Amino acid sequence: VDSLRHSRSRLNIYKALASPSLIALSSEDPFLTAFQLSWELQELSKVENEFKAEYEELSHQCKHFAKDLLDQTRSSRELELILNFRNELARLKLAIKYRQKEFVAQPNCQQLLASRWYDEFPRHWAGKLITCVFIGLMFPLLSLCYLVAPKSRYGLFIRKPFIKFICHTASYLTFLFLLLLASQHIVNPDRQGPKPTTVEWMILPWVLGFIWTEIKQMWDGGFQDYIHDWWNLMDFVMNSLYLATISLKIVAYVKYSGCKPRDTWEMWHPTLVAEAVFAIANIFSSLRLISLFTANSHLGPLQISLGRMLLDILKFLFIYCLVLLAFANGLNQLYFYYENSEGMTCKGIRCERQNNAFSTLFETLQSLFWSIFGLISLYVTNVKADHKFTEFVGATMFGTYNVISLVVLLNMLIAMMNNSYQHIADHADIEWKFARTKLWMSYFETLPPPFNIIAENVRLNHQYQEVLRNLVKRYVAAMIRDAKTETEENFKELKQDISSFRYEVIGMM
Amino acid sequence: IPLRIVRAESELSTQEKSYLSAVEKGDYASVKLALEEAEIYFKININCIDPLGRTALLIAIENENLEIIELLLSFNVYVGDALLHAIRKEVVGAVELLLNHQFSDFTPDITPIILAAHTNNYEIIKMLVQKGVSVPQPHVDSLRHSRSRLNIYKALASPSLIALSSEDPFLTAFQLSWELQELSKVENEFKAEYEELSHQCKHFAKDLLDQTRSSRELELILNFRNELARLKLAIKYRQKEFVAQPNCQQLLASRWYDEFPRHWAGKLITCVFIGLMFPLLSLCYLVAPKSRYGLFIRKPFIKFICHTASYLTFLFLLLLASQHIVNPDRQGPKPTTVEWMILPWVLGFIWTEIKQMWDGGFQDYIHDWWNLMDFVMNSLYLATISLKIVAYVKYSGCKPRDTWEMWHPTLVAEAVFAIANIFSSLRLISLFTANSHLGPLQISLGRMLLDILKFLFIYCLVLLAFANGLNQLYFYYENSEGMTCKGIRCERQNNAFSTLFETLQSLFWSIFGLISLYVTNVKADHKFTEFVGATMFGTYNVISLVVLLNMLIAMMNNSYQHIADHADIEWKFARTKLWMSYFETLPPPFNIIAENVRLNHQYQEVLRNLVKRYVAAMIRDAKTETEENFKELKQDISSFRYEVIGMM
Amino acid sequence: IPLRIVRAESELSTQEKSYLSAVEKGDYASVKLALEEAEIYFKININCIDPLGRTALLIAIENENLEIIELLLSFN
Ligand SMILES: CC(C)CCC[C@@H](C)[C@H]1CC[C@H]2[C@@H]3CC=C4C[C@@H](OC(=O)CCC(=O)O)CC[C@]4(C)[C@H]3CC[C@]12C
Ligand SMILES: CC(C)CCC[C@@H](C)[C@H]1CC[C@H]2[C@@H]3CC=C4C[C@@H](OC(=O)CCC(=O)O)CC[C@]4(C)[C@H]3CC[C@]12C
Ligand SMILES: CCCCCC(=O)OC[C@H](COP(=O)(O)O)OC(=O)CCCCC
Ligand SMILES: CCCCCC(=O)OC[C@H](COP(=O)(O)O)OC(=O)CCCCC
Repeated sequence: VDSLRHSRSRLNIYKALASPSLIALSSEDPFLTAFQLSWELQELSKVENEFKAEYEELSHQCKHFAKDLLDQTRSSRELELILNFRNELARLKLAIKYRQKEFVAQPNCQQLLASRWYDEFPRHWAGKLITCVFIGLMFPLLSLCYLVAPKSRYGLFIRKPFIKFICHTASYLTFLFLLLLASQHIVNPDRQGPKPTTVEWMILPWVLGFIWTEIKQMWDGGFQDYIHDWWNLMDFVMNSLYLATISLKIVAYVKYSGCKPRDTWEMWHPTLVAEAVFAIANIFSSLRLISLFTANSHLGPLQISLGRMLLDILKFLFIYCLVLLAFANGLNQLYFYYENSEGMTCKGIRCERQNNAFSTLFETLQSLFWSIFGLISLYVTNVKADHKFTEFVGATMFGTYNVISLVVLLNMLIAMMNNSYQHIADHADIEWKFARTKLWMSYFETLPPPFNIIAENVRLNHQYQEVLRNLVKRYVAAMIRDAKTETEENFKELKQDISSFRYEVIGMM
Repeated sequence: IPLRIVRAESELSTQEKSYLSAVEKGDYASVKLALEEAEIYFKININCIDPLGRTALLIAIENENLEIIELLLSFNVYVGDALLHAIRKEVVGAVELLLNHQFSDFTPDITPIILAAHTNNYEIIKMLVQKGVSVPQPHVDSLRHSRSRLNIYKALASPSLIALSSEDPFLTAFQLSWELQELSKVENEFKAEYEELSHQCKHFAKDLLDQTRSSRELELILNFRNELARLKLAIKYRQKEFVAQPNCQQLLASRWYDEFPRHWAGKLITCVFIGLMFPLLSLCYLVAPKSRYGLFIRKPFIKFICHTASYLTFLFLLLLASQHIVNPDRQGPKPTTVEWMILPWVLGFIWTEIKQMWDGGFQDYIHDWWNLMDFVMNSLYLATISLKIVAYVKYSGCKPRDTWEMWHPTLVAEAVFAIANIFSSLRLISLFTANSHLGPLQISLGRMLLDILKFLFIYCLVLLAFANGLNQLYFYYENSEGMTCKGIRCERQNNAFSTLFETLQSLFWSIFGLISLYVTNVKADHKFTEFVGATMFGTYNVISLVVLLNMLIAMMNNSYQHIADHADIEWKFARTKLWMSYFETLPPPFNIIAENVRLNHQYQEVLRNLVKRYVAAMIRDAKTETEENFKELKQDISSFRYEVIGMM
Repeated sequence: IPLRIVRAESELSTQEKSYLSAVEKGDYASVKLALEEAEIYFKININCIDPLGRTALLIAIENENLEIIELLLSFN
C-alpha cells in the first residue's frame, strides 16, 4: 500500500535484527543467525534495487560480528569445538558455503587449517624446492602403492593434503608436458584416417580421469553452486572439446584410408576439425594451470586482482563491440561495391598482400579487430579507381575508428581498471585467504589418485553451548570496555569528579 | 514474529543495585555504610558481579577514585585480576596501592609486566621492576603458544621497557627488530603484527638518536664498537630509518666531501677537471702514497670521481672497441690494441670481485643483486678470454667469415663479449644512488621490478598455453621446399608456428607489432583451420596487449603508491651504503699491481643522557596528546574541592 | 628467562612524595604547610626532582595553577 513505509519498516527491522547486542542476548546460536542474516541481507541488496549501500553495510557488519566472536577464542581446543560442529570442519564448510570470507580469513582458523594442510612439511627456498620436486618425481610410485595397499605403509603420504596436492600438480603438469610432446617431429605423416599415436594412447587415461572427476564433483554438487563456479565451466568446455576430439577421431578412423596428401583435402574434413578442436582443447587445459595460484603467497592476490578486473574488461567488451559493429556498418556499406577478386590466388586480409579488406561484413569486422594491433597497413583503403572522395572518406572513418579505439577506449579501460583496483586492496588478503582456504578444503577428504582411477551429540552440543557462553561473555566484555570507552573515557572521570565532590559538599552539612 | 527469550546469564539482585549505584556515582559515605555489613551479614557478597561483568572495585578503578579503592581494599574485597584491570586503564594511583596490599578478562598467559609494557606507561613499569617482575624468554595448544610468544615479543618491544632495562638500548632495538622481521616470515600469518612491531623498534632506534644535541655525542654514538662501527652494524641490520636520520647524514656528508665547496657550473667544471686527471692521481698515489697528492684519493668524493671516470673510460674504449678505424675476418683473432687495453680493466674487476667476495664470505654478498651482476659480467669476460685463447691456437686459415661454421669458437667468443659488455655498460645504472634527482626514481625502478617479475610468471604460462595451441594446430604445415631463408626472422614471414621454439618466438614478437598476420595462412584451402589459427592468435593478442599489459600498469601504479611514504628513507640508506663503500683501503680503480674503558664510560654517559631526554620527550608529549585540557579540568575540580572542605 | 635490573636512575624518597601529591592534586593549605619547613630543616630540598624529572614548580605550571606558582616563587 505504502511502498515507502513497507521498505523503511523492513529496513528498520533488519537493521535492528542485525545488531551485535541483540544477537548476543538472544538467538541461541549467534553464528547461524549471523550467517543466515548476512545471506538474507546480501540477497536483499540485489532484490531491493536501491538501498544496496544500506543492506550491503548491514551484511558486512554481520560478517565482522561473526569474525569477532571467533577472534575471542583463547584455546585451540575451543577453536576446534567451534569449527568441528554440525564429516569434520562442518561449520567451516558451512562458512565457506555462506561466503563468510572475513570469518575464514581469521588468523587462528588459518593456523588450524595450515596445521591440517602440512603434517610435517617442516626452512628455506632450497630445501623446500628440492623436497617438493623430490616428492613430485615420485607421484606414480606413491599412487600405485596407495592402490596396491591403501594402508599405513606409504599411503599416509597421499592421505596428507600437501603431498596429494603435489601429486595432483605433478600429474597435471606431466599431462601438459606430454601435450607439449604431442606435436614433435620425433613421433605421424599426413593421411586420412588417424590411427592415433602412442602419445594419444597416453593422453587418454588422463582425459578419462578428468571425465570421472568432473562427473563426480558435478553429481555431488547437484549442478547448483557448481556451474556458479567459473572453473567448473572451464572444465566443462575443456572436457567437451576432448570428447568431441575423441569422437571426431573415431569418425575419421573409419571410412577414410586413402592416404591422399593433406594439401588436396577438403575444408571441413573430420580430421582437420578434430585437430582444430584438439588445439582449442589443450589451450584451455594448459591455461587452467593458472588456478593453482591460490597456493603461493606471492602469486595469490595478484591473480585475485586478475579475476576481479576481468569484471570490468567485460564491460568495455560490451561498449567496444558495438563501436566495432558501428564502424563495420559504415565501412562495408562504403566499400561493398569494390569486390576486386579477379586474379587473386590469395584472398582476404590474412594474405601476404592486403586484398579487399572491407568487402563483406565478416572481413570488415576482422579488419577492424586487427587494426588495433597495428596489422592493417593502410593501403586497404585504396580501390582500383580514381574515386578519391570515397577513398578519403574510407580513410577518414577508418582513422576515426583507430582514434576511438586506440586513444580513447583503451585509456578509459586503464582508468577504470585503475580505480577499480583501488577499491579492492582493503579486502585483498581476505579474499585470497578465502580462496586458498577453499582450495585446501578441496584436498581434505576421499579422492587420492590424480589420474590412476580404475549421547554422542549431546556431549558435543553441551560443550558447544559452554564455549558459546564463554565467547559471548568475552565479546560483551570487549564491546563494553572498548566501544563505550572510545572521548567518553575522560568524560566519565569528569562526571565522577563532579558527583563525588557533590556528595562531599552536601554530606558535609 | 519471534517470541524469544534472553540467553542464560546471571542476574543481579535489587539490594546490591543500591550499593552499586553509590559505587558508580561515587560516594564515600553510603558506600562505607553499605560496607558496615562486614560482621553483620546482609545476605550478600559485596564482590558479586552486576550484569556488566563488574565487581565494585572494577568500577572504582574505572572512575579513577582512589579512596573507594582504598576503602574496598581496607575492607578486604576479592581482587582476582584487578591489578591487570588497573594496569590496562594505566591508572597509577590504583596500581601503587594494589602492589602494596571462574572468568577472566585477560588471557591467563599474561604476567602483570607484560600488559604493562603493552600499555607503554613509564612509571607503572618502573614500579613493577622495583618489585622485580621477570618476563619469560622467547625460545600442544598452537593458539596459546603463538599468542604467548606474540604477547611477550610485543611486551619486550616497548620503548619504555627498553628504556628502563637492557643496558644498551641500541643493540636490543636492533636485534629485536631483526628477530621480529624473521618471525614476520617464519610465522606465516601474523606478518602485519610482527612487521608493525619491527617498525616501531626501528622508529624507537631513530628517536633515541634524534635526541643528540652535540656533534661530539653523535660521534660517540656512531664510532662505537675501524671507525663508524655502530653505523656499519646499523647498515648490517637494515635499520634504514635510523641511518636516514638527518644529523647522521650531516656527519656522513662532512666525511664524504672534505672541501667540495656553489652552483652547477663550478661544480660541473671541477668534477670533470678532477675526472680528466684520474691516472695522474692514481699513479702519483702509487709512486708516493703520502701527503703529497694522495690525500685527494684518500678523500672519498674524489676517489668516487676517479672510479667513475675509470669505469666510464672503460665504457668509452668499449664503444671504441668496434669501430672500423682499428681487424679483418679470419679464424684466429690475435687480439687488438684495444683488447690489450681492455684486459687491465677486466683483471682489475676480477681482483676487486675476488676481494669483496673473500671478505664477505659469500653471505650477504650474493644476497646483493649487484654482486650477481658483477659475477655474470666477469664470468662472461673470463669465458671471452678463454674462448679467444682457444681460437688463437689451432686456427690460422684466414677463410672468409661467411664460409665459417655455426658454433665456431671465434663467433661464440664475440657473442659472449657482446653479452658481457651489455652488462658492463648497464651497471653504470648503479651510480644513481649519488645524485639527489635520480636516486628515488631508480629506487622505484628496483622495487617495481619485484612485480614485473610476477607478471613474468603469469605471462609466461599464458605464452606456453598459446604455444601448445598453435604448434599443435600448425605442425602438419612444414613448408620449407625452396626457402633459402627460413623461420620468422626472415624478410618474408615463413612458416611461423611450425616447431614449438619458433611458436614461442612468434608469440613473443607479436606483442610488439612485428608478426604481420600472413603467418596464419598455409598453402592450402583449409580456411577453417586457418580461421581457427587466426582466432586463437587474436585471442593471444587480446590477452597480452589489452589485458595483461593494463593489469601490469595497474599493479605497478598502486605498488608505487605504497612506497612514497618511505622513499627518501630508502634512498638515503642506499646512498649511505654507497658512501660506506668508499671510506676505507682500496684507492686505485684499475691500477692494481683502558683505551675502551674511557670509551665505554663516555658511551654509558651519553646513553644515560639520551634515555633521560627521550623519557622526557615521551612524557611531556605523548601523555599530553585531549588530555592536556582534561588535566587542567581535574586540577580546577580538585583544587576547588580542597578550597571547600578546608574552608570548614 | 631474563632476570634484569633497572638502569641507574635517581630515586625519590617517600617523605617528598607526600609533598608532591599535594602539589599535583593541588592544595594551597598543605603545600604551604610543607613549605613551612624553610627555616626548620625537614632534611629535604623542596626542589628535588621526582622519577618523572619534575620539580614541583613544573607541576604547578603544568596544572595552570597560578597560586601555587606564586607560593613557590614567594618561598624562593
Ligand atoms: C616453464 C614456466 C615458464 C611455465 C610453466 C609453469 C609452471 C613452472 C608453474 C605454473 C604454476 C606453478 C605452481 C604455482 C603454485 C605452486 C604452489 C606452491 O606451493 C606453495 O608455494 C605453498 C607454500 C605454502 O605452504 O605457503 C608449490 C609450487 C606450485 C605448485 C607451482 C609449481 C610450478 C608451476 C606449476
Ligand atoms: C651520453 C649519455 C646520454 C649517457 C652516458 C651516461 C653518463 C653521461 C652518466 C651516467 C651516470 C651519470 C653519473 C650519475 C651520477 C653521478 C653522481 C654525481 O654526484 C653528485 O651529483 C653528488 C652531488 C652531491 O654530493 O649531492 C656526479 C655525476 C655522476 C657520476 C654522473 C656522471 C655522468 C654519468 C656517468
Ligand atoms: C575523436 C575525434 C576523431 C578524429 C578523427 C580524425 O581525426 O580523422 C583523421 C583524418 C583521417 O586521416 P585520413 O583520412 O587518412 O586523411 O585525418 C585527416 O583527414 C586530416 C588529418 C587530421 C588529423 C587530426
Ligand atoms: C578476452 C576475449 C578474447 C576475444 C578474442 C577475439 O575477439 O578474437 C577475435 C577474432 C580473431 O580475429 P580473426 O580470426 O582474424 O577473424 O576475430 C573474429 O573472429 C571476428 C571479429 C570479432 C572481434 C571481437
